[PDB]
Amino acid sequence: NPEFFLYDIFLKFCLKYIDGEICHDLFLLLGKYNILPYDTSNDSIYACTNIKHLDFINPFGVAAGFDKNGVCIDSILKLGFSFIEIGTITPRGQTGNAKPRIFRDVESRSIINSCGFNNMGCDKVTENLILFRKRQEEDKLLSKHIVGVSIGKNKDTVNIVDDLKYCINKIGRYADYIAINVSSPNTPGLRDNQEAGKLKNIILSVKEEIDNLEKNNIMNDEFLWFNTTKKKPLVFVKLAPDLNQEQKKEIADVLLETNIDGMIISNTTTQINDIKSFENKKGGVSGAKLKDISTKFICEMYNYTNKQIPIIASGGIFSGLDALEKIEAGASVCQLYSCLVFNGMKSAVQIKRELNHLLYQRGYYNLKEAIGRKH
Ligand SMILES: Cc1cc2nc3c(=O)[nH]c(=O)nc-3n(C[C@H](O)[C@H](O)[C@H](O)COP(=O)(O)O)c2cc1C
Ligand SMILES: Cc1c(Cc2ccc(C(F)(F)F)cc2F)c[nH]c1C(=O)NC1CC1
Ligand SMILES: O=C(O)c1cc(=O)[nH]c(=O)[nH]1
Repeated sequence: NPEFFLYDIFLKFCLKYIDGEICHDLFLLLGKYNILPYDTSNDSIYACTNIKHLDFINPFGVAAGFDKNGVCIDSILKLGFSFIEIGTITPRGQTGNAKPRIFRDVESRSIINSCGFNNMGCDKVTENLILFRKRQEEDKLLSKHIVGVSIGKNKDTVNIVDDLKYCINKIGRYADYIAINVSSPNTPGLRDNQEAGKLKNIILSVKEEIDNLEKNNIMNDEFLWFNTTKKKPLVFVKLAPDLNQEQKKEIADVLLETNIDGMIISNTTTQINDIKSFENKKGGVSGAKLKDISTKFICEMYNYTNKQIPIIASGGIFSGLDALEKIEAGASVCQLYSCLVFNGMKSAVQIKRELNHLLYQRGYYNLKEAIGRKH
């Protein structure tokens, strides 16, 4: 497309000269005024996938932390993605850590960030999602796109459960699934909630609050769940890769005891010490160097959960083959972040063709029969 052409020239200018967070907020602004390209094509019926009743028109979505406040959900989705995870959000708005907090190394296609959950807060983001849901009713191109909401806690909050429950009562009606963020490295002590006993109490409290949404309601299903599924939101949990194997196995059992709807693998890592551009900086590392660690973590959890917990893959997915390794290792869907940063408007259209081609040469009849094949 001609529209894809000029955006790649702008993109190459931005990654060379412009501050990373400025670039990001510029992307978001172009999305806010709806001047990004559209992918209007029908997605291959053979690359469609699902997690329980969530029907993804294609296997690629945008990961959390891209549209933290839900200011341009439509525009990002219309680039060719099947779903987006907005957030992570907190009950109260907060500025996050001191800038600059985002750095890119183009050479290794890697990002490091210490944002610290900068977001406008649950109430404002809830308004934003409601406006999207009203536009979704009236827009032909949005009718099957899924929107999940990643939720966390404010910096100074001590009871994470109090924060999670607040967000659910606010925004749960408008969400297709809820992602519990216990894996951010940039909010002190958050990843300590991954410990098995703590995680279990969190999951059950979240599920309890989602069930109580529908229990003082007087209106029909259609008018309570103002989302895409027309159902209560599923519950996923997003894990960090920096865990040991007995932590992984005890988490794995909590996810089955809780009957959690899915698992997002993985968040950023702190164990990448080999990028010179980054050797003084704070935060969690995204991108290509995170790929091999994520796929490994997927295989381990698919195994330790006896493949009863669907997986959403996150970590260094840039190519159709990258996606296929996530799928063969056990994932049903794939989330993109770094790919967008470094490849631009084209990421969805391109990666969908690559995996479409790759699924045929491998001899898979459709995507779903590739899930967990490495095992
Ligand atoms: C700037 C930035 C902000 C992020 N914010 C969030 C967030 O708010 N919540 C979350 O769960 N993950 C967040 N992430 C992690 C990504 O969603 C994703 O899991 C990670 O970047 C790995 O994907 P990738 O290698 O394809 O980039 C953020 C990542 C970056 C780089
Ligand atoms: C580079 C990038 C993009 C793509 C992008 C941005 C601007 C423009 C244009 F110049 F056209 F405005 C075109 C584009 F393709 C989204 N986000 C980021 C980013 O750096 N995010 C920070 C690292 C975490
Ligand atoms: O907002 C952040 O700082 C953040 C959250 C998260 O979950 N992962 C990440 O890398 N950064």
